[PDB]
Amino acid sequence: SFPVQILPNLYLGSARDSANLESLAKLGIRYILNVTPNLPNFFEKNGDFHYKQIPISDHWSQNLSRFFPEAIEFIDEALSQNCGVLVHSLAGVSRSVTVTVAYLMQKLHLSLNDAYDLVKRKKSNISPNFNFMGQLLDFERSLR
Repeated sequence: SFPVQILPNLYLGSARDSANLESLAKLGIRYILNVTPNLPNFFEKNGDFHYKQIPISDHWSQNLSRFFPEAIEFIDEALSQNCGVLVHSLAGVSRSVTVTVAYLMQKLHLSLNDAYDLVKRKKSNISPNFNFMGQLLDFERSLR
């Protein structure tokens, strides 16, 4: 129905949200971060949209932190251009959330928990994944 907004211009959603051209127009979203190895980038042929896809999966949760830097860079481009960006996965209750938490951690200088609290308050359906949590803690460490 609608992706939830986390920070101004930063939206968190599902694969359903990624295919709703009407919903993306309403929210001013022109950037889409597809955090799955296989979901479609519906409006790829549309020069107005900017796509970025990262093959994140629980099958290989150990590679995650490695993708945080390019994800954060993409989200920053959207926000710097003062454009909305949608971060999504399939159900959108784990992979998209993890990447979004990582972004918050870096930009707002927040610990994993504080960053997580911001998302929890906006989204009530988050599924735990300790491998992902461990990856976030490693990232928390790299930030210091």
